[PDB]
Amino acid sequence: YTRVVWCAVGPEEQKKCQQWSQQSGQNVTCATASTTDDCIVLVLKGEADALNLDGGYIYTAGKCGLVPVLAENRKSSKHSSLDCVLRPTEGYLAVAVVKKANEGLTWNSLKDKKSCHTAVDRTAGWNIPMGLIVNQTGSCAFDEFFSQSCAPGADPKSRLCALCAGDDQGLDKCVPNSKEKYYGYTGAFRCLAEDVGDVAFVKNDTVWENTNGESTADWAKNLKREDFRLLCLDGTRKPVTEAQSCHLAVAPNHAVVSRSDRAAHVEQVLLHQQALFGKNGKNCPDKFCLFKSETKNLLFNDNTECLAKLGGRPTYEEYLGTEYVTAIANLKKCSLEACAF
Ligand SMILES: *[C@@H]1O[C@H](CO)[C@@H](O[C@@H]2O[C@H](CO)[C@@H](O[C@H]3O[C@H](CO[C@@H]4O[C@H](CO)[C@@H](O)[C@H](O)[C@@H]4O)[C@@H](O[C@@H]4O[C@H](CO)[C@@H](O)[C@H](O)[C@@H]4O)[C@H](O)[C@@H]3O)[C@H](O)[C@H]2NC(C)=O)[C@H](O)[C@H]1NC(C)=O
Ligand SMILES: *[C@@H]1O[C@H](CO)[C@@H](O[C@@H]2O[C@H](CO)[C@@H](O[C@H]3O[C@H](CO)[C@@H](O[C@@H]4O[C@H](CO)[C@@H](O)[C@H](O)[C@@H]4O)[C@H](O)[C@@H]3O)[C@H](O)[C@H]2NC(C)=O)[C@H](O)[C@H]1NC(C)=O
Ligand SMILES: *[C@@H]1O[C@H](CO)[C@@H](O[C@@H]2O[C@H](CO)[C@@H](O)[C@H](O)[C@H]2NC(C)=O)[C@H](O)[C@H]1NC(C)=O
Ligand SMILES: OC[C@H]1O[C@@H](O)[C@H](O)[C@@H](O)[C@H]1O
Ligand SMILES: [Fe+3]
Ligand SMILES: [Zn+2]
Ligand SMILES: [Zn+2]
Repeated sequence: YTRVVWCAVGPEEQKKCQQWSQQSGQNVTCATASTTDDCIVLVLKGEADALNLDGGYIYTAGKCGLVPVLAENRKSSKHSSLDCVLRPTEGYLAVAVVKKANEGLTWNSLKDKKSCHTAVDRTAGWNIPMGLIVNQTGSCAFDEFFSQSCAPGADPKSRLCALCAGDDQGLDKCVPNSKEKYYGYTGAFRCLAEDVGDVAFVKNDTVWENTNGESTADWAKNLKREDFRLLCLDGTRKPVTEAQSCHLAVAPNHAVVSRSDRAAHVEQVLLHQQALFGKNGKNCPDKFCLFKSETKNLLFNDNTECLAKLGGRPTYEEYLGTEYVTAIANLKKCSLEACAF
């Protein structure tokens, strides 16, 4: 039992982490970086111990010796008697969403359209869609496929950032942190919802959580589920209730990574941390709730029921699975063995 230093990405995540720290008796403390990458670096140097990551980043981190410790687990149906922490992870559905009123827009007519991505290097927002788009066009010119986009993490003055609005003053345009108005799952969908983009690459859960009154946020309160449509790969369009038969791919859950020599200790603290601030935690909602950030998915996704033991002590490759790891490899060829820092 020593402290665990968590790496928060951006001002909002550090605010939430500072609250978590205060409520934990400093059992968990914070470190901040303007970027997920920078946070990986801080963990490599040994200045931060852990952070929760999307599959695309687990891959970057894995190449540098970091290892998945616990995964986020959301609501399911299979394995009912099994507890959340021991229950296998279901994965999540990556989808391409559009406005219904945008008739005639299919997967086959996305060229020169306007796209909203969660952030460069992420699973549903970048890796899967651009992976499919490169293969389909047999070209690495993925910077020239759309006319304009908001793909946080790309060059601020390039087309991939043309649609990003930055912040509130307009500063930090395109930064890969929750301060890019259109950063992440929620931001990319808002990008679509406000008709800035024609399509948004998010996950199925995002569409549901921000429509039909589920979100009390200004831009989303009047959002209706039936005004959106998913783009399947066979060229058709289906209602967002058909996600199960109209997705680009099934993605591995976001997971908490840490240096291999610190993993056991990070795991220990965290389990006890959710016993306190998790879904049924002793001090949530009374004092602090670890998985609630208010439709903002800070540190963790708001739909996390709990952090689950992986098991079978995964290396990063088998946690991400073999078909996904090859998909990233091939995409990375465009822009084999080496840590990127
Ligand atoms: C863009 O294009 C890229 C290139 O076309 C795509 O990458 C290709 O992805 C394919 C699918 O992931 C790979 O093909 C593999 O197919 C075989 C079958 O998979 C096996 O399935 C069994 C379950 O029955 C499992 O045991 C295991 O998952 C297997 O991989 C593979 O043959 C197998 O070899 C293993 C050896 O361990 C063996 O266990 C099995 O018996 C079986 O013989 C085969 O080896 C392939 O891995 C392609 O490799 C891959 N292409 C390249 C260049 O490597 C990419 O997906 C596309 N991007 C997107 C986003 O779609
Ligand atoms: C796309 O993403 C959305 C949002 O993540 C998924 O929809 C959610 O799925 C949950 C489980 O599959 C739904 O159930 C929740 O809410 C109900 C409230 O009534 C709770 O009770 C359940 O009731 C059903 C029906 O009787 C029972 O079978 C269950 O056992 C359970 O008792 C339950 O506790 C659970 O939290 C939820 O309604 C829904 N969320 C929203 C806001 O719509 C959707 O499944 C997913 N689609 C695909 C294809 O993955
Ligand atoms: C901070 O960390 C430790 C985790 O072990 C907690 O302090 C322990 O509390 C447990 C449960 O009451 C005792 O069994 C241990 O003996 C304590 N360890 C010692 C000697 O310090 C503490 O609960 C954590 N704080 C919070 C709020 O999670
Ligand atoms: O982490 C272990 C996992 O490895 C994956 O490759 C596989 O798809 C899963 O079935 C599970 O065994
Ligand atoms: Fe993701
Ligand atoms: Zn599928
Ligand atoms: Zn293994």
